Parts: sequence; structure tokens; C-alpha cells
Amino acid sequence: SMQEEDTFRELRIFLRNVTHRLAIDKRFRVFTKPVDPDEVPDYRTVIKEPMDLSSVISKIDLHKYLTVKDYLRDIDLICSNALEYNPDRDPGDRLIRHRACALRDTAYAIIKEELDEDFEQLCEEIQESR
Repeated sequence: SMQEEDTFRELRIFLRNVTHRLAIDKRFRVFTKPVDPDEVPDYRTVIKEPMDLSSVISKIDLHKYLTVKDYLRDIDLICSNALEYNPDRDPGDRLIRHRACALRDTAYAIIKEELDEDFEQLCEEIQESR
């Protein structure tokens, strides 16, 4: 229905706003663009599904997310990829891990405060019906 297409348009507006707020935070700069194969040729042999905030923006516009739960699976993948690739005790790996945990926690905290649970349940029931 037109009403259902209005529901998914409001979902995409909400997701672009949360993603912009994460992308401008200086702590999260390393997560804003794909890893450069030149600088790190090893990356794509270890990490089987790379993800970053520029790719998330592109996915919103391609209509890849029909629920906030779908979107949070890609925020979780940005965080788990950084924990997996940088697991060591040295300061450079510990700083990336603390920033990845802060990106995940910040996205979930903005969603807990600003997403209406009945709006999410509506998106879930339209997705199920298709």
C-alpha cells in the first residue's frame, strides 16, 4: 500500500540521520570508509564481509533495510570485524577495539531513546507479509 511505502520512507530518513551522527564523530573516522586494499592487502583475506558507514549509507538508499534490526546487523558487523582483525594487547589494537565498542554502544543508545517500539514492530509485520 502507499501507507506501507510511507512507513519505509520514514525508516530510511531515521536511519540516514543516526548514520550521519555516527559518521561525523571524530572517534569513528576509521569506520567511515572501506579499508584500502593497497595499504592493507591482508584485510580481505581475514575479513570475509567488510562493512563501513559509507557502505551503510549506500545500502539505505538501495532499500536494503526494511527494519532497524536489519540495520543493526551491519553496525554489529563493523564492530565485530574490528575486534577480529585487531585482537592484540598493544595500544594501537586496544584503541581501535575501544572505538568499535563505542560505535556499537552509541548506535544502540540513540535507537533506544529515539526509535518508537511500535514503529519498529510495524516495519517487522510489513516485512513478514511480503
